[PDB]
Amino acid sequence: DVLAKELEDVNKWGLHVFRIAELSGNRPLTVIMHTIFQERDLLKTFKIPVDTLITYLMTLEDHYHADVAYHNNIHAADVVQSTHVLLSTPALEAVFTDLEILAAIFASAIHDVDHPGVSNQFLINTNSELALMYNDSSVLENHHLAVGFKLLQEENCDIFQNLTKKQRQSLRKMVIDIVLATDMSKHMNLLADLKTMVETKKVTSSGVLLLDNYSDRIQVLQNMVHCADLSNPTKPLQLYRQWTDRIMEEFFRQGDRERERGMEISPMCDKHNASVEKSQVGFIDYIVHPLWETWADLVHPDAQDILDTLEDNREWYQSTIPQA
Amino acid sequence: DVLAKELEDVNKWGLHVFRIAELSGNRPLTVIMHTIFQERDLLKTFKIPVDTLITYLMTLEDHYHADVAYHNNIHAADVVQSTHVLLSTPALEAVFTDLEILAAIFASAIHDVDHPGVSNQFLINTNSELALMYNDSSVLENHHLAVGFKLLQEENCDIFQNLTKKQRQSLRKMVIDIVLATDMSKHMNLLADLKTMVETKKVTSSGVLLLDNYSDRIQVLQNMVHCADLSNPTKPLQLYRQWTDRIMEEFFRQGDRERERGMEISPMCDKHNASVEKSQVGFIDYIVHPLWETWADLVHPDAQDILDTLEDNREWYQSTIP
Ligand SMILES: COc1ccc(C2=NO[C@@H](CC(=O)N(CCO)CCO)C2)cc1OC1CCCC1
Ligand SMILES: COc1ccc(C2=NO[C@@H](CC(=O)N(CCO)CCO)C2)cc1OC1CCCC1
Ligand SMILES: [Mg+2]
Ligand SMILES: [Mg+2]
Ligand SMILES: [Mg+2]
Ligand SMILES: [Mg+2]
Ligand SMILES: [Zn+2]
Ligand SMILES: [Zn+2]
Repeated sequence: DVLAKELEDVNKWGLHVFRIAELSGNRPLTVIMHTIFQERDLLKTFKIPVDTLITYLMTLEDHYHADVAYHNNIHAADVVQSTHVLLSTPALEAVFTDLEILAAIFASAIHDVDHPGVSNQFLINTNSELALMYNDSSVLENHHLAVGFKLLQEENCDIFQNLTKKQRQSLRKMVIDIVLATDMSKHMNLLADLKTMVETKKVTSSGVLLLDNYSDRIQVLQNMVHCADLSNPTKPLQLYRQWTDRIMEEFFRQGDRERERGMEISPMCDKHNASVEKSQVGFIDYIVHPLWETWADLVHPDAQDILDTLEDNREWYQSTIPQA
Repeated sequence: DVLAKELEDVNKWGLHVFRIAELSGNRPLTVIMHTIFQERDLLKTFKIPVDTLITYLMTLEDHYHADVAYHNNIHAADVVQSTHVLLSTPALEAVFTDLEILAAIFASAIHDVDHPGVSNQFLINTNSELALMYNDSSVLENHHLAVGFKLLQEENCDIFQNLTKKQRQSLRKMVIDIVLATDMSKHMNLLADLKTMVETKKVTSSGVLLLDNYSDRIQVLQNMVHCADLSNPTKPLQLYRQWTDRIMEEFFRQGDRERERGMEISPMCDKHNASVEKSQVGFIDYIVHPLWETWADLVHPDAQDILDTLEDNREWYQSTIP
């Protein structure tokens, strides 16, 4: 129906994921993941029973919280789909193995599962059980990973059942390395290293990147998924505006819990003293554009249009802020 | 009490900790920790109620497994006491704050709590719940921390209740930094950095280390507790012999579990093909001597006798290779 028609844009940047969410009965992660696994022939390549894949995806999607405004199953589906597009960038053609592709997409699907809608710093400062378990270090990202893997143990949920032991071990390592890289406290280090990789990058006459060790290979997949995680401001403005609404709702709810506890309210979490426009422009200026500019450098000219959208959206958000 | 007479050596390298374990009714960790907290006046400084201290220590000690041959409450007591002695080394006089001292001692006390008697790699290889929880990274060390901190929440167990909020935050951070550094996968990087500090060593007139910032202070504490953790071969030989018997018993049990599951048996875990003496010599040559020689350099000449004992103990095991 209408859903099958929308899913024809699955290989395009700016898939209307909110429409897909509505039309699928709030199963955007399941349908988009299923569509992408079919597209990349992943079920055949790894002997994944289709009923198994769907059971896992539905269980995974169930462990994203419906009452969390941003970090929910729609965000997960969005990051999966964005990673799916980035994987197909010309500069990376025939670079990654099918296992590495599977790792990147699976990592994207689980990378925020069971997110409580508050930040790592909130969990640390409120002495949460999660921060106690994980010794204040990548608290949520460690938990996403544990939950994501733990769900494979559900009945008929092991989508990796027909991988070799070696394949399982390699995939597990890559997925962990990738999801831990979505911790924003690692952003500046990831970016500094990505800049150095760009400075010294090797290609082939065909034109694709040369990555001849695990460290360079995982580094590209880490930044790729990190870019997809931070890809909202690079999307068509109608989509970006909705993401912005959701993240602010989530932040303000955290701010209200902080205010209730007599805590200092985190930056951008006070509904009474926050400029959405100023905050998006700062977010783009200091985080999203410096990253995407570097990714665009790596894969030049593949990401030119993405970078243009980002720059147009930045100019749009700053346009109503009075300036000298 | 006879216990009191043995605890007179609490400030010496080579305290007989096994004797303390027996005399105390297998509470070496509680009594040694109590003795050190009293000696360092830490109850007064941090307003720790003595009943709260004893209750936390008894609870902590109960969560070391009595059926684990090496990684049990006696090893915890040993590392606490060894750290206590290292903190008193002349080259470190007045270097650390009481909070830093408290962190090093507390970290040493909890650093192996709830150890199951198998390695990180074994937990990863067997797809344990713990390796799943911690994503195969510093699995046990993350667990030791979680448990040591969680136990503060038991009834009348919060020994840090009267620290300020910022003190609690600072101590929490240092303790995590220290216990995570006991992960042996970090040994080579830890040692390399220690060598760098030795190379750029700053001291006063009297040879007291000059540490400039948190990076300096935590690195010295991390290496100190790592040295204490690896101090068995630097102890009086009779102690060292018993530690060797215990670590082999624990390793052999892990090997038995591996053999039963058809797994490759881990290095030095096969009781059917062990060379205990030769493995101690290799352990000293490749890990323990390089570490302690570097520590000895840092605090020169404070650790000379410890290094001499290590070298003598190496020759003992050399001389007993069949
Ligand atoms: C559509 O706009 C955004 C889309 C995504 C983000 C993210 N920023 O950080 C990531 C979450 C994270 O890892 N955190 C923040 C706690 O969730 C770090 C601790 O866990 C996601 C931010 C966005 O803008 C925010 C609104 C005002 C500017 C900032
Ligand atoms: C008295 O002898 C020893 C005293 C202490 C050790 C240690 N070795 O490393 C630490 C344990 C560790 O962190 N492991 C190994 C599993 O506990 C790795 C965690 O997954 C403590 C070893 C000793 O000797 C071994 C016996 C053959 C030579 C080596
Ligand atoms: Mg996240
Ligand atoms: Mg005496
Ligand atoms: Mg340990
Ligand atoms: Mg210095
Ligand atoms: Zn995310
Ligand atoms: Zn230990």
